[PDB]
Amino acid sequence: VPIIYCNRRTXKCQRF
Repeated sequence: VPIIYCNRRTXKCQRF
């Protein structure tokens, strides 16, 4: 159930 994701290395907090 993918909702949102905010990786530190990717620095992307938008979608899963």
